[PDB]
Amino acid sequence: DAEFRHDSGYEVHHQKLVFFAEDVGSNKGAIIGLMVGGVVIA
Amino acid sequence: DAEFRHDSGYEVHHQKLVFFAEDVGSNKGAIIGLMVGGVVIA
Amino acid sequence: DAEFRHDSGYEVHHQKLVFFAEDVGSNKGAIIGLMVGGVVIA
Amino acid sequence: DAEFRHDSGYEVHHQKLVFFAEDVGSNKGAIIGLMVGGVVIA
Repeated sequence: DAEFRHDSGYEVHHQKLVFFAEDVGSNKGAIIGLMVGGVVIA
Repeated sequence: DAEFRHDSGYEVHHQKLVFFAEDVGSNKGAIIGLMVGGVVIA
Repeated sequence: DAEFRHDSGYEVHHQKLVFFAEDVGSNKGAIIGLMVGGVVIA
Repeated sequence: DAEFRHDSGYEVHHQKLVFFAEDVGSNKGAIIGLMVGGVVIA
């Protein structure tokens, strides 16, 4: 077989931004942090 | 009628902390603020 | 009908902003999004 | 089975703390809760 199913099942590639600016697989790594804080004064 | 249904339907008053430290209805007022921030480095 | 409405002596505050920086590396960037929402009753 | 698992070259970080102060007024207090969660893949 010589098929390269990228968008299999459903076409998810809507933003060709990654094609426009190219890609290197991973930008060294990946860092994500979520900060949640609530203040209650009463 | 002279009934004072406080916990009507379901008894929600489980914490008598408000009875222990008493209450003044409202502590001048009420202030609530939620801060949400996310960081993505990649 | 307005059952959960004694009055309107409150003020709502909301602010959201996002900041994106690509000056982290040639193939690395950082983006942060901040959303704050608050309600003051007085 | 582990389909969504290429490797485990990541580290998860999580911290939560709450601070309560009643020295705002005789009948007024302020409490703040902070929760931060982050994941680094490298």
